[PDB]
Order: sequence, then C-alpha cells, then structure tokens
Amino acid sequence: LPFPYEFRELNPEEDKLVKANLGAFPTTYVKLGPKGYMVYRPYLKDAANIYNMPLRPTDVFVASYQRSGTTMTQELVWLIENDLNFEAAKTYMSLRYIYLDGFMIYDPEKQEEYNDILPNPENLDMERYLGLLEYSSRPGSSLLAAVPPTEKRFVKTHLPLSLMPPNMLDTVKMVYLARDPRDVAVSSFHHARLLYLLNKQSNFKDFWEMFHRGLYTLTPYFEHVKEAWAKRHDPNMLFLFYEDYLKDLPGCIARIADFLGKKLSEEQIQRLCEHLNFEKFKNNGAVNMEDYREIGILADGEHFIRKGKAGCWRDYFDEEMTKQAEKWIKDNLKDTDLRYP
Ligand SMILES: Nc1ncnc2c1ncn2[C@@H]1O[C@H](COP(=O)(O)O)[C@@H](OP(=O)(O)O)[C@H]1O
Ligand SMILES: CC1=C(/C=C/C(C)=C/C=C/C(C)=C\CO)C(C)(C)CCC1
Ligand SMILES: [Ca+2]
Repeated sequence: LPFPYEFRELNPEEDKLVKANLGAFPTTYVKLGPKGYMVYRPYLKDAANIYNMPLRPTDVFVASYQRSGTTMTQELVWLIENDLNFEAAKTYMSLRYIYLDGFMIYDPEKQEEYNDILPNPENLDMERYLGLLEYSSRPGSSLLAAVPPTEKRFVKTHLPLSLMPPNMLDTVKMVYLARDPRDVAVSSFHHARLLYLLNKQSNFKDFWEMFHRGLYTLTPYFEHVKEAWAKRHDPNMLFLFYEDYLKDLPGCIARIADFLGKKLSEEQIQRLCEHLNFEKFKNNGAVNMEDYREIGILADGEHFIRKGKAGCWRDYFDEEMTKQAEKWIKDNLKDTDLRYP
C-alpha cells in the first residue's frame, strides 16, 4: 500500500517558536499528514513501512501520547500476559518491549552534533553511548519484523492511529493511555530536560506555548487522543486515563486483565498493586532507565519517573496560562463526548 500522507516544512512562525525550545537540538521537525502531526524528520524514511508493517494476532500494543502512563501500563500488560512471572519481568523494559517510533529522534547524519549538547562529552561511556546510537538507527519496523513468530511481541509507541496500519485493531490488541494535557505538558517539559532536548535557556511557559499550539513531538495533542477515543468501542482497544490509575489502581488492573483475556484473583490484582507502588517503581532498575545515567546522557536532577501525582500543573501555570489552557481544552472537547476524570 502506498503512504497516503505528504509532509511540509515548518513555516517561519512555527519554526521561530520551536527553535526557542529545541534550537540547540540537532534533530528538526516536519508536519505529517492532514492533521499535521509533529514528527522528527528521520521518521520519514520508515513512515511508509510502519504504515504497512505486518501485524500478528498475538501482538500487544501500549499506545499513548508520551508521559500519560505508558511505563506503568507496559509493566502491567507484560506481567498479566506472562502469568505474573515477576522474576522474568526483572529484565529491562526496553528489552521486553519494542519502542516502534523511538528511532526518529536520532539522525545518523548528525552524529557529531549530538554529544555537543551534553554538559560533558568527555565523560561518556563511549562503548555504550555509541551502541545506543546504533540501535537507535534501526527503523521501528525492522525491530518488529526481527522478532520470531514463536515470541509474543510487546510494542510501545506514541504514534497516533492514523500513522499505523488502518484496521490494525482487527489483528492486534492495544491499550491507549491518556492524561490531562496540562499535567502532560509539565511532565514533558522535565522529560525533555532529562535528555538535554531543551535549550538550557528557555522555561516551561515557552514549552507550553509550543505544546498546546501543536508544535511539539507527535502533537496536536487532542487529535492524537481523539483518534483512539473514537475506537474505544472496539473489542481490541482499551482506553484508559492516567488519573484513574491513581484513583483506582485495583480496578484498572482488573479491566486490563479482563481485556487481555485473563482472570486475576483479588490476590493477583493486589499483588500487582504493591508492585506498582510509585516509590517501589521509581526505584525499580528494570523500568527507571537509570542505567542510562551511567552512560552519561541523563540530566542531573531529572528522572524518567518523577512525582506520579495528579493535578500538579497548578504549580507551573500562571493565571494567564491557566485561562488560555482552559479555553484550549474547552474548544477541543466541544462537540465530542471525550471527558477527563
Ligand atoms: N508506578 C507509577 N505510578 C504512578 N505514576 C507513575 C508510575 N511510573 C511512572 N509514573 C508517572 O508516569 C509519567 C510518565 O508517563 P509515560 O510512562 O507515559 O512516559 C510520569 O509523570 P510525572 O512527570 O507527572 O511524574 C511518571 O512519574
Ligand atoms: C539515542 C539518543 C538519545 C536518547 C534517547 C532515549 C534515552 C530514548 C528513550 C526515551 C523514553 C524512554 C521516553 C519516551 O517514552 C539522546 C536524546 C540523548 C540524544 C541522541 C541519541
Ligand atoms: Ca563534541
């Protein structure tokens, strides 16, 4: 099948704002498709393959706009399918799942320019850093197609449905997570700091201006969410809210199990709840990506697992931003049944 989408460079306005947040970063963006989803330029080379990637009936996807609960979900989804074999779940998350669109943030043609954004390049564990770059060159598709049939595939992605095989849900199951845009904005701001993506200069307002305006990775934020929303009625789609994980974890697990075709006992659902305790998770080496810190590519004072709180966007928004945020979220939920807890 051919890729039904074209792309356009950013116009002056758009580009001006973006460079005000990610100027220092080597990878540039491009608007893909009619909705103009923001994708790192490299994505283009594999775009068509992903659109046509061969799916398998046993494939399980954990999708979401980034920073909405992907990690928590992957861990639960993995345990449930592998009969709560906590022992075997101790291997790195990035090894148990395939991050479909995780490659695009790296542009090989710019290797040199990358370490320059690191406070200290002379202190990198080169044997590892370089290996990271290599893996990060392998297109998403290739990594999926490499897994033999006798191995269940666990895919992770922040790609909207429109960029993946349409009708895919006829073959694979997916769990899409969503979270309050505002809290997502915040978490993303810090995550971008974690990997040295933002000009050490700019602040959060700048980031937010870029975010709700559809100029950040994989946004427009609402089109992304709405796409999965419209498919929640499907038997292979499970739409969840990050807020509910905090409100009723025991009940969220139940739903997932029921969804993935399992039956956990009060004990299993409970046994999983303790395993997902924030502090216990935040310190879990298999899922906190802290191994990366050894490499030398994580910012001091940042962590892949931060607070795990809800509604703390209020500590970052000023009255001005707050109004503009309300109007924005208000305007995208008009004439749609999409509602956040
Ligand atoms: N076990 C857990 N329980 C609650 N929140 C968790 C969690 N593990 C990670 N998180 C939170 O989930 C967000 C990451 O989302 P994702 O995995 O999709 O990128 C972060 O939000 P915060 O930045 O608000 O802390 C992170 O701290
Ligand atoms: C390879 C590579 C990098 C690291 C990418 C990482 C660490 C990705 C994992 C991201 C996650 C897990 C969050 C989204 O779900 C950085 C940007 C340093 C610069 C250059 C090459
Ligand atoms: Ca350098």
